[PDB]
Amino acid sequence: PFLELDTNLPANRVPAGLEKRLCAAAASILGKPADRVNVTVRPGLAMALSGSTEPCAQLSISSIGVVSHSAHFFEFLTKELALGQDRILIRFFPLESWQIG
Amino acid sequence: PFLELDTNLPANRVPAGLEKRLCAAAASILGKPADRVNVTVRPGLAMALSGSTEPCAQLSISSIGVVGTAEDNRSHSAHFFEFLTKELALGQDRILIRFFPLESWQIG
Amino acid sequence: PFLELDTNLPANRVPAGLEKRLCAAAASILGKPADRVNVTVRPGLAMALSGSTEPCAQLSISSIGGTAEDNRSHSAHFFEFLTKELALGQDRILIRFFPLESWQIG
Ligand code: NA
Repeated sequence: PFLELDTNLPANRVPAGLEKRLCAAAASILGKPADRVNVTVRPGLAMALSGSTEPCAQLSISSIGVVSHSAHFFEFLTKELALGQDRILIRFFPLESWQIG
Repeated sequence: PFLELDTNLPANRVPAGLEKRLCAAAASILGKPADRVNVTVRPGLAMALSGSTEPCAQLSISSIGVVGTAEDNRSHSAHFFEFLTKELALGQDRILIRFFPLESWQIG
Repeated sequence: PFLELDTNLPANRVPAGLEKRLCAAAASILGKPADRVNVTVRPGLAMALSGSTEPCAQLSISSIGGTAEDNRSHSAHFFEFLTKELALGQDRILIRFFPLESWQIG
C-alpha cells in the first residue's frame, strides 16, 4: 500500500520518525507486512481544510483492489500530531497490478 | 472538493491567503459549499511544464459528481484559469489543470 | 505525459537541473515530444519505502489516452535514469502508472 500525508504543520514541528511509525501502524491496520507499506509525508504546505487554514492533515491510501480503517488512522494521527478528528480527511484509492513498477 | 496546486514559485512569491481565496473561488465554480472545499498548495518545487522550467503551476481538482465530462470540465477550467492567472501573475500557457472524479466510497 | 517525483533526499542533494534532464529522458523513453512532457520534483520529504527510511524516490507517470512489454521497457529505462541521477539502488525506487483521458484536461 501507498500512504501520502500532506500537512500544513511546519517541518520543524512534526515528530521525528513520524513516517516510520505511520508505516508500522498502517501495516497493522491494513494487515500487511511493514516492508510492503510505503509512506510519504509532505510537511510545511499551505492548506485549507473544510475552508479553514487551522492546522490539518490529508491522508491518502492506495492499494490494489477496494479497501473501520478510518477510525484506526484517526486514532493514530490525532495522537501523533495533536490534531482533532475534524482537522483530518482520509481518501482511499484503488489500484490495478498493471500500475505497479 | 479537493484542490492540489504544485508550483515552482518560491513560497515568498505565492500571495498570502491564496489557499483561502482559492477555497471561495472553487466553491462558486463547482457549486459546492465552502466548508466542503479543501485546498493544498505546494510551493518551491522543481518543475518543467511543456518542456520549460519557467514559473508555472499545476492544479488537480477532485470531487464527487461534478468533474466527470468534457462539457463540465471545459466550463470549470475557464473560471479556474482566470482566477489563477490573476493571483499568480502567470500566463495561461504556464498553467495545466487536471480533473479527477471521485467515487462516494473513497471518502473515509 | 505528467511525471511526479517524490524523494526524501534534501533539495541540496538533488542534482541541479534534474527536472530538465528527466523531461528530456521521458520524451525519449515514452516517445513523446518534449513540449508535451511535464515534470514535478518534490524533494526534502519524509519517506518510508519498503519499510526503510533510507534515501528513496517514488515516480508517478500519467499519460493521456500501453502493452505489458511497453510499460516493462519504460519502467526499466526510468530505473536506469533515476539510479544514475540520484545514486540510489533499484530497491529504493518505486514507479506507478496512472491512466488519463483527454476529457480530464482543462
Ligand atoms: Na460529473
